[PDB]
Amino acid sequence: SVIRGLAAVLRQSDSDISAFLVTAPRKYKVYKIPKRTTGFRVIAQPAKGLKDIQRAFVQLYSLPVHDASMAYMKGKGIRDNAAAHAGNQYLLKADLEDFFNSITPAIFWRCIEMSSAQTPQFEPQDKLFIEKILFWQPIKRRKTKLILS
DNA sequence: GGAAGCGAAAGTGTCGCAACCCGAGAGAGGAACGATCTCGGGTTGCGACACTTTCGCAACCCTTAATACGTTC
Repeated sequence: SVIRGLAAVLRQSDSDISAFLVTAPRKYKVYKIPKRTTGFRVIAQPAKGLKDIQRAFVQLYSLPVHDASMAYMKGKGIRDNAAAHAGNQYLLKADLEDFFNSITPAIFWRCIEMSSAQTPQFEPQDKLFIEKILFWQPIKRRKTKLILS
């Protein structure tokens, strides 16, 4: 079903989408970006074909997002984030470790199952394709380690 | 995650030393042998340290990226 939706959006055949997705988790280019002081960050960008599929997926399936989430939100950003705290005198900042690379298929599906707001329901057959759309395989030899990039 | 080379941390084995034991031997006193002291070889326990093993730092960026200027993750 996910395949049919994507094929319709991308004006491609179900077969060519399915075929592409087989090794989609390996279709990433890895490069380095300089940090502002010393050193580098390592970035993995999906190939163009995969990016198109990923964008289509996000368009087709609306997932809930809390109002306190300020990043990657349409019509919001760093100004709104800062403004929320500008009237208060005391401040605390905390950070999550390896945030993106900590999110695995297991976490994702758990969140879908747990979700208090309404989530899209996926057929079990589609779950494998969704994992291939959304998660990167950093280690060629280890097919079992899939993480967000 | 983890190349290749490297050294920290921790456990095990080796080995040289010191203390001790033992029998051999030259021979003090004056005839009756063998008092006392030292040589030389061996055994044992100890502990400092050499050897051995394991872990873990982080190269590389996978065929697969885009390029108007900034900011944030």
